[PDB]
Amino acid sequence: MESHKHYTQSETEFLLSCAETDENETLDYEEFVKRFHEPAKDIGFNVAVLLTNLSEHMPNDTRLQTFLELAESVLNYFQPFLGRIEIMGSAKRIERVYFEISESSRTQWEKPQVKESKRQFIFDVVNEGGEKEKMELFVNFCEDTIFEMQLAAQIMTVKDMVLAFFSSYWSVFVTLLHFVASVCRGFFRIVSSLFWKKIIAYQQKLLNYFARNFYNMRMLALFVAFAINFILLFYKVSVHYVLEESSGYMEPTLRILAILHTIISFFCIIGYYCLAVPLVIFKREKEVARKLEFDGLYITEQPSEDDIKGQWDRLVINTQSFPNNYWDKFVKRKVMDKYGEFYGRDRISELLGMDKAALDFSDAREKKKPKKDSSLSAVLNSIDVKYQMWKLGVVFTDNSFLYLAWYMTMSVLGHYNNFFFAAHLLDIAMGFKTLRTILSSVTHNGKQLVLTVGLLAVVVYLYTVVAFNFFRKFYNKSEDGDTPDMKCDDMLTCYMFHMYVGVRAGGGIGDEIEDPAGDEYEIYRIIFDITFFFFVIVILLAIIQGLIIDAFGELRDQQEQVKEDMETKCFICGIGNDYFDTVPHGFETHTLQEHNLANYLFFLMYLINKDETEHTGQESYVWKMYQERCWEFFPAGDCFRKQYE
Amino acid sequence: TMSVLGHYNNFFFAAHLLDIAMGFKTLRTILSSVTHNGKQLVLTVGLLAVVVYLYTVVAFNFFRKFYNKSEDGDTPDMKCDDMLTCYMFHMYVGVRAGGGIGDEIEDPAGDEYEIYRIIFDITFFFFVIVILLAIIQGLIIDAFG
Amino acid sequence: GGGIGDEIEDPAGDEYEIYRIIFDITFFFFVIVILLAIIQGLIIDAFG
Amino acid sequence: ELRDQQEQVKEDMETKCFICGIGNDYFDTVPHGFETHTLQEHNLANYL
Ligand SMILES: [Zn+2]
Ligand SMILES: [Zn+2]
Repeated sequence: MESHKHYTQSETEFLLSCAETDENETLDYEEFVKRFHEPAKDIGFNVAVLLTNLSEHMPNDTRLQTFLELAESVLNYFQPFLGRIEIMGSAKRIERVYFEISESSRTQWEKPQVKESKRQFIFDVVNEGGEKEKMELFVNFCEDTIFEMQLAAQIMTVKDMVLAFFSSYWSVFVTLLHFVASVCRGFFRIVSSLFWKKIIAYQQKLLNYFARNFYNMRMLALFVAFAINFILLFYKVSVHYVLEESSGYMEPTLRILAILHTIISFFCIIGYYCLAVPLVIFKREKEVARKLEFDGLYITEQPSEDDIKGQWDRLVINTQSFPNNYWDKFVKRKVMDKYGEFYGRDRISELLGMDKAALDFSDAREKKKPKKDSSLSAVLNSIDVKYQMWKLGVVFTDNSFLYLAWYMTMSVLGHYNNFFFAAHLLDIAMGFKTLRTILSSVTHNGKQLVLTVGLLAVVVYLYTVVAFNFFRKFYNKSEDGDTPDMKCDDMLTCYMFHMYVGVRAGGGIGDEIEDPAGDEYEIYRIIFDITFFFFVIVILLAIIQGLIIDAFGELRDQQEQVKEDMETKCFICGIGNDYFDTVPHGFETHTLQEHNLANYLFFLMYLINKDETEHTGQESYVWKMYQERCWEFFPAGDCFRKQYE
Repeated sequence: TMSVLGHYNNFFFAAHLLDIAMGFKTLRTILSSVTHNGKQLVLTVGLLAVVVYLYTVVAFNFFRKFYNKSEDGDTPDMKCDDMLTCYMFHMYVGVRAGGGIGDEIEDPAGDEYEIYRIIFDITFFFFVIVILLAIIQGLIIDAFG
Repeated sequence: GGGIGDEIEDPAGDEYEIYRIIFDITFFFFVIVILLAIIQGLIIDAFG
Repeated sequence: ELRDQQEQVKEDMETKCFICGIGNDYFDTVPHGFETHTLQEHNLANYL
């Protein structure tokens, strides 16, 4: 403690006197910290919040500043611990509320996935987001981010050149084999031990490991697919396909690599169920619960047959574990209170479930209460079946799970035929986002491209009928002479010939057909050919190239618009850069300290996870207003600096 | 070093013409249109390689009697019988052919494969040298803007 | 239109197959792919 | 050019009023001011 030289002589002697020194000159630093740090942390945080409030609300006070200067030593400890939100409390009053931000929350906020999600949310709310629902979208994004952060926290050289290129990857193959051996043999003595406690605590750990490493094994599967497809470049025909292109050591490694790829694909499809299924289930439950509470979907506004989501979300509202992932349970009671007198007192509860359960609870509120017993190997009756089946239906409807199912199916078929592994190269497009900047230039228009090819087909069809009617003696692609075939004698044959030859010929259709020297048709067929060239492969491929090029510019313009809006406006109050740019570095300080989106998200987390009973006045106000989902507590066009001097 | 080697072989002085690019800034306005994206261009060529590889395996599995570039007749060679040979043939001929890959291979008149190989060829043309060179040209053009 | 390999003998001679393939494909990709695209891009950018 | 025309139309209709042409900034002092002005006070449908 004296080598650090943070503590002076007085402090060191004080702590040495405060030591236990219980007749052994030995102290338990664990219990010492446990008794002398946590209450100190709590009271110090409260004092820091009080001093920060006094400083921010009592400016230009030298008497307060002199105290703050000596108080700075402890005030800096809680600097990355206290948030600050500017809300609208009393009528026309921008109140600055303070709260605590947990280290776990701040750690999970800086994860790259969360940052990318926030960037995408900002992008697609600036571009196509509205104004009446900006705070709606922001609160939805905040709720999803809080749920996912909690989930994450709770967890001869033409042939030999390629041979030489792959021979350098044995150094990676051997370490992959060592990694899989440390699991199949080094972990076997633990995974095959010899009860329920020690098996559940292990299966939960394994599921958490898969959820943690879901993406890393996606990369691993991609690399294994590349290796398989590279070693597939050594095949020869003899009706029989043979891999005889090296000095052995490839025929068995291909099979073991295919087996490894299938195993990794299965582990990916089971890790997705642990990582991303809870998030989509949370979103679905939140959506259906809010529809029930604020719209009376299955009460007054029965969903139509157009949407399957509404129909499939009908057999979930009547189960007991309905809000399994919504961090609240007072939704059935809320809707019962809202529609219990306007509609059937029992007719609401019969289709919301727990009707007999409500009657039993009312009866048991009297002097009638037994003790429930728990029996091992007898939880199949305890677990819900209807809710699980609804969840399975939602999962199998989910698109991202279907992609992994198709991936697994192709991997399985790769064993039957050792070429379906080529279909796994499509994961670089349908999967990772490293090629999105290029594939977006094609998929941005999309409909325009297919409309262009349809127009091309129609124009070629018109030219085809014109050729069929007026040009007989020209479509005479005969080989060696006196063997006329592949002619214009059939209408569909001519259409196929046009679409397949004239479009790709590069020089129209006149470069693949006889010389137009026959009388009375020279100029007519010259016009025909030159117009084909100028209309089909001059201003119809130029249209496709123009669509592709314009997609790049449109995406760049969208990105520039997002950057412009986020640099010259505030996301929450939307006042403007110029007003805040009067104090040196004003706008950046306003967007980093006063109106921080991360701070607002942390405040929402604090309200949700703190409690219901000991909210302060501002916390209770904001909580009630968030529960009723109206949101004028978000500063609309005002801030603290506009409110005061 | 190149100047010194030019004395040993009087042709390494051709490597000094690269100083107009790596040196003086008179050509920066033009070379920036290529080097501004850069990573996008190599990603595009990688995607082109992957698409041509997929088409190569499809051709290897389903089109045997077509890759028959025999000269003077009865001398079959340069075929699709080898997977890497077919991939090399595709990358080296179909990409640069200007008319897809159907303009360098036999006429698809064989029964039960006419429409299938027509679809194969037209899709090669429309995906590889229509909207994949257009992507490269669009990157080059967008760099200017 | 197809580089320089479409006007010259087939690169089947030993010890030069891959080298001349690289030569031809690089000619195609550098001279008539991103060097005529530069001219077309200049023409198009002038309009804008 | 067509994309620029569409963007210009959207820009004008989002930062100006069709009738009085005052501007977005003046009305954006009351919460949701410009939208209320363009939906209730100076509605083209209302004038028709
Ligand atoms: Zn603000
Ligand atoms: Zn107006």
